[PDB]
Amino acid sequence: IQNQLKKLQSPIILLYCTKEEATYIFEVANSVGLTGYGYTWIVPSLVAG
Amino acid sequence: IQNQLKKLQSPIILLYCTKEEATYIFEVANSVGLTGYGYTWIVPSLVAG
Repeated sequence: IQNQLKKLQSPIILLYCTKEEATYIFEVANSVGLTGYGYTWIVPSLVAG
Repeated sequence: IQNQLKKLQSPIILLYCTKEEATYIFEVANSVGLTGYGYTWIVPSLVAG
C-alpha cells in the first residue's frame, strides 16, 4: 500500500473491507501517507463499527 | 524514499552520495521498488567503491 499510494490519490475513495481488519488497515494506510485523505473515506454503517 | 518512488521515475538518474552509506541506501531503494532502475544508476569511480 506504500507503493499503492500513487493509485489512491482521489478526492473521494470508496472503501469496502472488514472492520475487524480495518482497525489495522486504516492505521497502515495512515502510515502509508494517506492520513490527510484518511478522514475522507466511505463505509456503510453496516460495514462500519 | 518509499513515498519518493513517484519522483524517481526516470530512464537515467544521477546519484551522488557516500559509498559507505550507499550500501545501506541502495538496498533501501531496492526495497522501495526501484530495483529495476537499480541497475541504471550513475556514480563516478571516485564515488564508487
